[PDB]
Amino acid sequence: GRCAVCGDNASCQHYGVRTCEGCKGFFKRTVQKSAKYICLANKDCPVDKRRRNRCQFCRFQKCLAVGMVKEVVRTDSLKGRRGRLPSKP
DNA sequence: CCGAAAAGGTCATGCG
DNA sequence: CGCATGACCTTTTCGG
Ligand SMILES: [Zn+2]
Ligand SMILES: [Zn+2]
Repeated sequence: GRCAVCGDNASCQHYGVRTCEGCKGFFKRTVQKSAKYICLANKDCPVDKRRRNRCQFCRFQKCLAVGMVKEVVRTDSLKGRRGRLPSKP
């Protein structure tokens, strides 16, 4: 695979990291809802394409480990805003 | 021009 | 049934 989080297939960048649509949305919803997870085990559950949903905390933990930027998740004035932002005058 | 990039929108799906 | 997941879509811009 190519997803730096679960290992699934990935075609491009998401919140700074090569991720799959799965991890893509997970990171998003989490950051929007500001969800707070808790690990039942010992914060080191297996995060791969097959067991990525067994534990949330751990999946988000890795999302950050590989550097997904929480700041890139549009909010406020940018909430609901799609596509690429403008960079040129 | 045009399509690669990538952020949010959409439900069908399914397990709980 | 109720909510979470994720395959696929539409939206914006800009780089080749
Ligand atoms: Zn993944
Ligand atoms: Zn865990």
